[PDB]
Amino acid sequence: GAMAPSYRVKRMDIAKNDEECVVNAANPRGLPGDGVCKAVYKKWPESFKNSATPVGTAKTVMCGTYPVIHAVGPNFSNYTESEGDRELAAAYREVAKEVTRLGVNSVAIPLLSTGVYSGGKDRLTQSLNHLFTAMDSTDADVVIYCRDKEWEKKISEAIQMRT
Ligand SMILES: [Cl-]
Ligand SMILES: [Cl-]
Ligand SMILES: [Cl-]
Repeated sequence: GAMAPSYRVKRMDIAKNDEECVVNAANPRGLPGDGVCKAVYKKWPESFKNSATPVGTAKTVMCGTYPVIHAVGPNFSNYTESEGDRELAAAYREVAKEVTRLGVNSVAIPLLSTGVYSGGKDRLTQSLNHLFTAMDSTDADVVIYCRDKEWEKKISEAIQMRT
């Protein structure tokens, strides 16, 4: 575990993280994809061997000794709000299991289903709260990665408000 487990947010490419493992915002088929998924494919292409996994699940594949946790959030263009909410919460619970199993002291995480899987909606609060529900019981240092200055502010505000 981390000595004083924390949440932080950084506005940069998750492919350049300083953590002991990464969570990919994966598609169910293990394809190179778009956004976070494409950056992860470019940095850790070896981790996409047999990475295909259903919606609401996480599957870890090693790139050397560096763990890539492929977490499949729902595409809100295909799911109802209620079923999408359930699968988004489930993907994060599976991430918490994997981070625990791996025994890492830190993990780089993106906000699942906030990009091209968002169904054109702002899901910062929804996705972040499911992240907290899952990761709060873990003792890893969590570093959230985003690309927007205003999302960075909102995420930083939500972290600080609970401390
Ligand atoms: Cl960057
Ligand atoms: Cl997404
Ligand atoms: Cl963002």
